[PDB]
Amino acid sequence: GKLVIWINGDKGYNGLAEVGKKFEKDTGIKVTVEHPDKLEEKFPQVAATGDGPDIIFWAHDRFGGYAQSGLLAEITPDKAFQDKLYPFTWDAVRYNGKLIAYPIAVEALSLIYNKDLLPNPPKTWEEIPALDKELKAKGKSALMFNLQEPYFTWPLIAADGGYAFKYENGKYDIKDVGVDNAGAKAGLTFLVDLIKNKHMNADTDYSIAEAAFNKGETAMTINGPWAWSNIDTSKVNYGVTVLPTFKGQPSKPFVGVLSAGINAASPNKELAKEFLENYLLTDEGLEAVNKDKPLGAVALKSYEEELAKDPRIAATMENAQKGEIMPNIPQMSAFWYAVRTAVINAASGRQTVDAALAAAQTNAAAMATTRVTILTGRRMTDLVLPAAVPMETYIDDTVAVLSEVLEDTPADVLGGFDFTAQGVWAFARPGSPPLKLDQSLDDAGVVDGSLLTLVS
Amino acid sequence: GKLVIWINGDKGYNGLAEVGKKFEKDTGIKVTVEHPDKLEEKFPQVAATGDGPDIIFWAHDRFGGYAQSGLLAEITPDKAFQDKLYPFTWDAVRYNGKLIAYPIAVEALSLIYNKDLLPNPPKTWEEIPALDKELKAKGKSALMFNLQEPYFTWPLIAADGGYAFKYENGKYDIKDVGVDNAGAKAGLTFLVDLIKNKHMNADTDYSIAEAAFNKGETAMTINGPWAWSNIDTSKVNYGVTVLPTFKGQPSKPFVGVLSAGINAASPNKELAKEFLENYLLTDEGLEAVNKDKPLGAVALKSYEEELAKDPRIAATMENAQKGEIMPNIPQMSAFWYAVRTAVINAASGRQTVDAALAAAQTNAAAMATTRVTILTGRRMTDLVLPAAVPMETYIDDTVAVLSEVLEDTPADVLGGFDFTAQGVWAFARPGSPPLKLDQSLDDAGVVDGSLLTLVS
Ligand SMILES: OC[C@H]1O[C@H](O[C@H]2[C@H](O)[C@@H](O)[C@@H](O)O[C@@H]2CO)[C@H](O)[C@@H](O)[C@@H]1O
Ligand SMILES: OC[C@H]1O[C@H](O[C@H]2[C@H](O)[C@@H](O)[C@@H](O)O[C@@H]2CO)[C@H](O)[C@@H](O)[C@@H]1O
Repeated sequence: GKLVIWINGDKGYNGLAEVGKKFEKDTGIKVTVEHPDKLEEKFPQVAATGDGPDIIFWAHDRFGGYAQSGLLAEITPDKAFQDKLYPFTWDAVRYNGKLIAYPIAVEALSLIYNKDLLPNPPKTWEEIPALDKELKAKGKSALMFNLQEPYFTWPLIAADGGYAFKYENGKYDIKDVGVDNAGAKAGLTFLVDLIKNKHMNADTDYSIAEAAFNKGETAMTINGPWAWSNIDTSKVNYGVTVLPTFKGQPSKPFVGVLSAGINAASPNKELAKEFLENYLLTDEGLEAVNKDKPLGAVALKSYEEELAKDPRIAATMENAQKGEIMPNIPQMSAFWYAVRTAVINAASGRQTVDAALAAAQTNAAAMATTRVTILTGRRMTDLVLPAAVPMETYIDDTVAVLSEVLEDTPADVLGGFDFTAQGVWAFARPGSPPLKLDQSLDDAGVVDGSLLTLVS
Repeated sequence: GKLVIWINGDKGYNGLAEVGKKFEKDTGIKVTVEHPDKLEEKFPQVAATGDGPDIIFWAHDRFGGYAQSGLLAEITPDKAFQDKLYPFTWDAVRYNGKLIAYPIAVEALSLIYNKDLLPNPPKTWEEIPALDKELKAKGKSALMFNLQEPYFTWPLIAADGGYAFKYENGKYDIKDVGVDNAGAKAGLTFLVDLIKNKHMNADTDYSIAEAAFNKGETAMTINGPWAWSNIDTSKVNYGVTVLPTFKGQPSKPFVGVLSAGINAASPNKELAKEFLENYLLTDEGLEAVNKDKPLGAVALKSYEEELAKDPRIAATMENAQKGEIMPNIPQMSAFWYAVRTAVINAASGRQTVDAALAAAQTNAAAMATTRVTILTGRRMTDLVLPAAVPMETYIDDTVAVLSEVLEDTPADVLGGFDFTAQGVWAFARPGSPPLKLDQSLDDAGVVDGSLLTLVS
């Protein structure tokens, strides 16, 4: 028996391996920590083919998609264990009423600044250009951060109204995306103007921003707790504070709960459970990871209470409360690819802000569906159809499906409909002109449950 | 403005028209009560084309479907009014969290018997053949009831294991249908044998059975409270009692809550509300209807208490307690059509019991969908596909749909996935042989969430 763990390369993987060593000492079970690039993207393929890790660490947003596809083992910790972690952290790793991972720590981005360059950091994003111009006369810049991952730019986009999926009545609506509204637009435009006026560069990534900050070349960066360890070993005298406002509004970072899921195909699930409950999620376990790269606000009450007085963590939590806990619904992956695309294109000039976000809006609503009711004589049959795709793309196979569904329907209630008959088929509302085939159901203004017929 | 009301022709429509005349007297608003044949089948088509009644009366089972398709207005009685009816009746008219009709009364089938022909009615279905021989010697028969509508045969079909859709933790599973299991077969076979052995006739419908019982030609019938009025005016001395057992188990009638829905296109929604709240659902209103044809155990607490003492209503409730409240899910009507034809065909000998029920099982089960996740490169996309239809029927348009949904996806993530076919498209699990195109997802053992790829 053995445990293979996947964790991101920016986290305390060496510290986690120390917890692994201790576990091995006590049980004979070897633990191997790995940090492959794009592990959150690779996990589905490998997990499905029996090649995945036994345990995967990532922020909770990815785990809904994994769970929906059966990739993660349901977690059944006793109430004694559940009590040891904050309740809102368990909420982050619940999918369809089941717990699907162990929560580890709460992460939010903060503003990190160099006290020697910048004794008083700006309250507002709008101050940055003037500050940069002043700093440029001394061979420095105001602000550098990773522009290749939308995680980092989201706080600014959401500040004046950008949102991912509309939440209400317990539910996220994947048809209602907030990536093209006025707020998101104003946020991204502000970022792109920073680039145009040479206050930032479109190609700046994680390592470039981190090096600039840790070498005293830029006055500010935006990052999470994991980054503090490299800043400590550097010269820099730094603080961690609330993100700047934009148009008077707090920056609203998406908050992640670093979580550990168990592969549903692991041959060693019981050992994974014992490793995480009795070794990792202890004061001693989290200390070993946190000492390598800080976790932020850990989900473990006893240790959280112990670190809470650290001002860097207090600032993490201040930024967290101003932000939003990420959804964990499956469509988050598609949201993130869309926003990533939109930020990168707009920043580089390949697309205008309007065009980038309009496309992202389109795409984040991946395969939204509309339920329609087909009326065939007196028989009604519900169909789930793509909302945004033109009707002509799927009408033929849809008529063939209905044919098979209704084949044993008694003919009295069928109204004489014969789907085997030849035809140029189209949808129509009863007593109305047919819907044009080159439109989607959305284009046609069709709501869930709408009654439709077919006509030839 | 006027109110046009539809109610079934077995109900107290003259009594209801009397409540109508009182409303007209007080308000000047004319009320027209109509009882068209098959009104529950007609309602969707006419309602969608602006020709429906303002108010429709039917058992609650139909109203989920009407509501899903926007044909019913949302009902907003204040709490004072809601407290006047039993909570369980409101539950019956709740669809997706909204009240969609006013509940009027609880209806269950009972056994009705001629006390002069049969002082002690049988406790078991199994007794009926021998009882019928005795009664034939006297020119009479034992039992006659409507065989043309599955409502009346369902209690027997359900006794030893028949069910419509399996229910558990809050939700009905339309993939899990109980129409062709051993219990349902057992029940329906018993019925078909009564007909083979000449204890009943397959052609017997509602009027024939009613006429025979009310003339004193048959010792028993099976019917609901609406029927008692015609027996009262007849010379028959009758009792209403618990249905007989089958294989030692209670007959389980499907219980309906007769309910009044308001048409979403009614130009007179407020008038219908005042009529239903302040005129029908009062002791005086319900009494007027009940005096024409009995309603059963009414939803209005004040009047239900007044009539509870009546042993005919107590027997109704006893039968209701042994049975089950009907689902109001939209799939109910399709279920009913399938079972209707299945019983008629077995009873006539046109098909065997096994083949009739197999077809109704397949017909009620063919509406279901399965959620799958398609992996293209490292990108996952959820699709909602028909569960019981062969994959080949919809694969081509499905691939075309997916191509359109993915066309603005960034390419690094699609990992060189080739969208142009090397011949026939097929689904496959990651790293596994393809699924057979002539099978459904159900045949292939695919559950909700399954990770599939596309291969050619
Ligand atoms: O950039 C989109 C990306 O954002 C988040 O990923 C974070 C992660 O939560 C942190 O733990 C940290 O490692 O940085 C990542 C961003 O580079 C989402 O969790 C992730 O799903 C999403 O793709
Ligand atoms: O036979 C199937 C039929 O059953 C029920 O209809 C009942 C109705 O509930 C009663 O009020 C009474 O009038 O008799 C009907 C049977 O003829 C369901 O309510 C109906 O939806 C279904 O088609």
